[PDB]
Amino acid sequence: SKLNLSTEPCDVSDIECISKATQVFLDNTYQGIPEYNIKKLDPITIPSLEKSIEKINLNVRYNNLKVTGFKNQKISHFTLVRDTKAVNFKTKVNFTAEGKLVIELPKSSKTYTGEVTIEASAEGGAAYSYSVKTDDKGVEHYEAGPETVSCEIFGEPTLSVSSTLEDALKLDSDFKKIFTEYGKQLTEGRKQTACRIVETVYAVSVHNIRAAARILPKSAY
Ligand SMILES: *[C@@H]1O[C@H](CO)[C@@H](O)[C@H](O)[C@H]1NC(C)=O
Repeated sequence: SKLNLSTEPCDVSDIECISKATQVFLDNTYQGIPEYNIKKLDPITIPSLEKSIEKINLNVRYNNLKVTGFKNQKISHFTLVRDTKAVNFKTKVNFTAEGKLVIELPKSSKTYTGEVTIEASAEGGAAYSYSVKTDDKGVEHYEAGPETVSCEIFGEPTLSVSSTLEDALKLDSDFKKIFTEYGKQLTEGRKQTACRIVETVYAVSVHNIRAAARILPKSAY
């Protein structure tokens, strides 16, 4: 004993332990473990994110967004309320989302498609509670319930486009009319989109904790 640095399962009031077990898990599962219903988190591809601001007459659609950086996410807060087994934790993350942008200008019947890269620094949070459930036939497991995700962005995301796509947009009068009169709100849109990426990926990562809690007994508590 005297010098035991052996890790062992956490006591329910042992918060920095459970926080740390949450971190070890994230760090060793971001590649995915499909054998146990654990999804990849870095890289993670978001297939589609369509969006339409009316009647500023513009549709913007991000396609096949490859998101990287979540492997590096670091827990910044971790609450566990023993009465409800209610969990709340936040991580800090810097990600890059890389894919295709489609800009449609419906009143002109035009479309442009080029490469896009978004980068943000954020802090996202997840809140949910555990129930212990049957759960099949004598095996009892923790069951994480539906979560709420928060999103805070630090600074302003950088949005970056191919230079051919910049040129095409600069040279389009319908788009320029919008950028000139509504530049503000487009810039808004960019922060909404960062929070959408964050929401999407944090739901996956809680899916993963949820999937792990189903397999385990878990006197890994
Ligand atoms: C997160 O991104 C920001 C730059 O916007 C900076 O704090 C740092 O390079 C990143 N964090 C870490 C731990 O690298």
